[PDB]
Amino acid sequence: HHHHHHMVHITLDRNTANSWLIISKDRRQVRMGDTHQNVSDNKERFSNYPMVLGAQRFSSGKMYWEVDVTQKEAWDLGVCRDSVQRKGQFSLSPENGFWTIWLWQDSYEAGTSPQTTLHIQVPPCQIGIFVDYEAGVVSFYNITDHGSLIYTFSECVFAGPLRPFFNVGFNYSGGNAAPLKLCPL
Ligand SMILES: CC(=O)Nc1ccc(CN2CCOCC2)cc1
Repeated sequence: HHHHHHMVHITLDRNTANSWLIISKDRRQVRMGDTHQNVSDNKERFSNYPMVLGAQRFSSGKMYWEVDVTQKEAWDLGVCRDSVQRKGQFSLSPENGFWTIWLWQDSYEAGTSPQTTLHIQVPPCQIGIFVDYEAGVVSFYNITDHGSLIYTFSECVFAGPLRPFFNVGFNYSGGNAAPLKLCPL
């Protein structure tokens, strides 16, 4: 892929974060805290899962960013509609406004309904996410493996502005405390 030149500087939106998340001063790193992080509730916060959005909203053009997932056991990454459900239980699917991949229990899967098995030979330490708004495309790249394609959602029906989407995952195991980090351009 030669998508690097559509690179955008993503920052995390504290107001959307689940109340257990800890976001760094530069708004580029997020991890699961061991308790409630002493913030007020609001209608934006994801209540049920350790999720947060980027502050940027995209309604046109081509956008590319990279995320570090080093030593995590579980995470979700991709984009979502600005209008996605925040409260209660929901599944990650394009019908619910999400275009995502994840690691869970030693397998990688794309967030279709039902979910799709991914075939990755080199476990990624950094993921590239490419959005072409006009083409209706979301693609995922394995930066550890020289940029090899992971998955492409095509014929996407975005149906509104898009936000970068993150889930640090739970840490029931004690092996998933590590942060997600937005990588420098
Ligand atoms: C039964 C079943 O398939 N469970 C399941 C639930 C959630 C996800 C999505 N992500 C995975 C990474 O951790 C955060 C959540 C994937 C699988």
